[PDB]
Amino acid sequence: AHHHHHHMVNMETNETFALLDATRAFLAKPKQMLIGAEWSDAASGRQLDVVNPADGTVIARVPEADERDVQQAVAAARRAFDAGPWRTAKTTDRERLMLVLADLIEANARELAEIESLDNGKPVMVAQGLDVAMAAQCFRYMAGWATKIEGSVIDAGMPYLPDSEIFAYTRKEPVGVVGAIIPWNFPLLMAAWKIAPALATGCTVVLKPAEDTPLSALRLGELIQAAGFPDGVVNIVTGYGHTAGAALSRDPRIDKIAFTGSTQTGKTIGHAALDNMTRMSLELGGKSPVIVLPDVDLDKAAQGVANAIFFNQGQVCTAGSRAYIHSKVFDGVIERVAKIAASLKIGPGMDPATQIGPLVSAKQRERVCGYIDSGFGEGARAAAGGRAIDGPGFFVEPTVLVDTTQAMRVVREEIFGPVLVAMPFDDVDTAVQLANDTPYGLGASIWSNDLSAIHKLVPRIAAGTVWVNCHSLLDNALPFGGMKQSGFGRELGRAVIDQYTESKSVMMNYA
Amino acid sequence: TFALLDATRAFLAKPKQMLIGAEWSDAASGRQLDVVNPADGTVIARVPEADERDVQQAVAAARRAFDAGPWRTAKTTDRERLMLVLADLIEANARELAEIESLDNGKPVMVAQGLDVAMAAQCFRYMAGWATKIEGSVIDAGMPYLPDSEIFAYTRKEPVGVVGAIIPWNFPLLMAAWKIAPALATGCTVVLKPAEDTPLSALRLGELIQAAGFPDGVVNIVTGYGHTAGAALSRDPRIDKIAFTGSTQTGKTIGHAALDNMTRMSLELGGKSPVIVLPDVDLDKAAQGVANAIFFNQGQVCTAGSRAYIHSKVFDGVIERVAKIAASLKIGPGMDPATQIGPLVSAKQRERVCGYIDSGFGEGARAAAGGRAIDGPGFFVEPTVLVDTTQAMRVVREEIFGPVLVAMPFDDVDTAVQLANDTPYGLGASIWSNDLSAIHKLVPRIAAGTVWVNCHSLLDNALPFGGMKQSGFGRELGRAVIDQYTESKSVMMNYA
Ligand code: NA
Ligand code: NA
Repeated sequence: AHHHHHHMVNMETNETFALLDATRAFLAKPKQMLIGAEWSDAASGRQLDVVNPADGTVIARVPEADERDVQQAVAAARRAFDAGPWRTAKTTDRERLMLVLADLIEANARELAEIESLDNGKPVMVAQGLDVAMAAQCFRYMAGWATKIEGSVIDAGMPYLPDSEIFAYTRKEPVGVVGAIIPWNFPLLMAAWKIAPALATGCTVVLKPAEDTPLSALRLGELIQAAGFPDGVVNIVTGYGHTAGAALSRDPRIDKIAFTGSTQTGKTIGHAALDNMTRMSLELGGKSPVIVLPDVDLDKAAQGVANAIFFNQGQVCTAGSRAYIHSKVFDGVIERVAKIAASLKIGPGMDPATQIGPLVSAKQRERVCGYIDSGFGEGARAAAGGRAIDGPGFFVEPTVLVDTTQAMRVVREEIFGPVLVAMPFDDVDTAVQLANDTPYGLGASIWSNDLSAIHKLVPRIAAGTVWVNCHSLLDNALPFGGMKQSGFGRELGRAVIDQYTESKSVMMNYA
Repeated sequence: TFALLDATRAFLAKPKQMLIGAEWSDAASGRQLDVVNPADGTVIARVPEADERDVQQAVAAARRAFDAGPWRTAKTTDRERLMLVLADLIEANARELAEIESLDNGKPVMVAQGLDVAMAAQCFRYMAGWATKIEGSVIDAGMPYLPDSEIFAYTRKEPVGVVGAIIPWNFPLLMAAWKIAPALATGCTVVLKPAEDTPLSALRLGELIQAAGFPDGVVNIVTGYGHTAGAALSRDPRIDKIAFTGSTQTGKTIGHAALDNMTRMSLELGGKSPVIVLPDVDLDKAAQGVANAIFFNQGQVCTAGSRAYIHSKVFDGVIERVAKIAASLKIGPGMDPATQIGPLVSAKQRERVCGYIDSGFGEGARAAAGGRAIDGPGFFVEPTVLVDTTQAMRVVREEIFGPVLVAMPFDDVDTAVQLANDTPYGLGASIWSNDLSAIHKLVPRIAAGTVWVNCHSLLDNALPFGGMKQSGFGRELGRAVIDQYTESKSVMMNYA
């Protein structure tokens, strides 16, 4: 006889979870882009599907914008900056409107979390308590900068000019029109990170959400209108990176491009920007190390290592994807991390029991599993996990690989999924060499309670953010961004505000 | 026969070499390029013509000096002390540096001494004082999603690392100082590539850097062509930052090379800066201001006031006066104290500048002053004022980088704003007026990185300088440049 195989899948007896009425209404109605004063379809009429990654089904459709639509959005943002009421708005007007928007996000937080969970796949509880809460706080925090942007008054020596009578100062002007392109891993939160500093400084914005996760950005557009922002201050265009995204990057009428994504796509974006002398901020790839010193509590360290990689299914630019653990405690820590990994509840994001959702798309599952297979092919072994899971969602097991070396693809390359590589080290100099042995430099963490060792180590790790006894932890007051091939520029804090302004020096001879 | 210091003569006579790590060296190829005195077209020196091999060696040295030498563990006060010593050494040898600069670049020696050299010294002194005053921030993190948080969070400012610096020929020593000083203050190391037309003052500065006591490899100086040595520096993945001043076109090429390695970049590029004259001005003061704004340094200034827009009520009187000033300026060798206008830097520059003038005539512009060729040795061009120009003409749209003004009337300030901003550039601009209300209404409307009032192209080490629009991005000088030679590292400790 011939072998006959049946993959056990019952979508039919699969459990369902209640949604708010508002969430259902938003999903049911026709979706459009926000272009100037109008909600609009694409000129072509084309649309793209929005897929729930828990079950592979289509939940919505959004416009598929081409260059024509992007050019219209840019034209609107230009007009709003060059001539509308936004141009003459008081600092206090911008502050007020942003504060209203932060409250509106909070008032509609569960709905936004459900939309985000359905579209992106992440656990709804995490979307609500982290993503949506911090999106709101980002608008509130930046609102307060709107009234506090200060230039400098300079006492110029003018050493070559006798009896000089010079009055000299700097002004911080909005950079202008900002094109913002964001990834799919934190759709609402990343939208907030790009839009909020723009609004606070008096910029206008064309936002291109990721093709895989357009919905929360569209709902945020509704809240922006409800908050009272003038038309064209925020415009939102949906579509493919290779068409809509690229067109935004090449438009000579933007003044700044703000991009988060892969290093490869970031370079493409930057080369387009440069040809127009467009300013650029680039938050790019990572392969962030987690260094565990031998003085740690083993359970705390293991929970820390597990969280550092598996948070948001490893779909985090600063995911702690390489663990270097001192040889005195390596076996105990890794044994514990594997047990944690195998215990994580895998399921749909709308189930409150779920700790690990699906990946965002089939393409992402294909990439991630391809990396895992590559590791096996080079001699790595799985202490936990290792496959794709059957069924129509895009699920992958939390995976921990050991017996890896620095030469392997899984160690060198960003996987962007729930895959850890873990290796021992015998001394701190070696841990430093291993940790910096990457083209990237986005994040890193150190796990220890040893003051001397921590302070000797922090300066030696080439990363934009170094955490101690935590990882991928955010606050609106603390800037975030890359060194090395992880890009340049900073999100959040006072820093981002300065990066959405252009400094004008003024020097008056009043003699 | 204008006299030179003995020291200047000795410097000119001896073999010139590049500074590469702990060695002064010739190029691996053995090639050299000529240094020409633009007042007479004669060769006064020869310097090495570096290729990629020599640039790679300089980058390797700078890397070693940042990654492992004494410079890595130097105290903030060590960097401060050495920079202050260097500033005094520049001042102690100021006349010699001025003579070298005048012979190599062509500018009046008195201006080289009183402006370029003095301000190069002051740049090192000013930036020395930043070395002990670079501060990160301590952040009180809300952590609103984390109850009872115990988070200690701050930023560190680290040196960006190894800096490649490529500079133009128009202010050779001063631009070297601008790129090198902030690097030293922050703890960076530097590979400097001076312009092929003006290598000499940079090489002499190298000697002063050594004499000041900087560790080997902290500053390296490679001479040669932009297309070879410059390009090699820009593409080296072992630099962390590229700092470039030059044309917008070359700036883009440099930036594309940088980007492929995710090298940070600062770019100070082209300009076509407008000078706006309001109708309340003193006519003589305005005319003298318009003339200085364009003819300073023979118009070889990125922020040269190359377009004058003068209110129609006073246009005729201001331009009459400007043309008289232009025709009166003393043209001659830079070493002559009577000289007000030196030659341009090279024959190729003169060809370019005269070609622009010719182009203007071809499109219907007329010369109120100058225009006519200067016979004889040296690369001399007359101070030139063109009128009857329009915004469509090449001379109005394109950077000429010589002593050529275009001047046009306007009837109202809205029009002056439209005209002034009708350029791809945005480096500088000036307004001439004593009318407080008009000035303050206008300053915000002009899209330029520096707006001067009743002056133009005036510099101070405390006031940042740089471009908007196609004039680049990033800033030189001030507190701003210091921050641009650091990389910020956020640190967040959970001490619970
Ligand atoms: Na989706
Ligand atoms: Na020369």
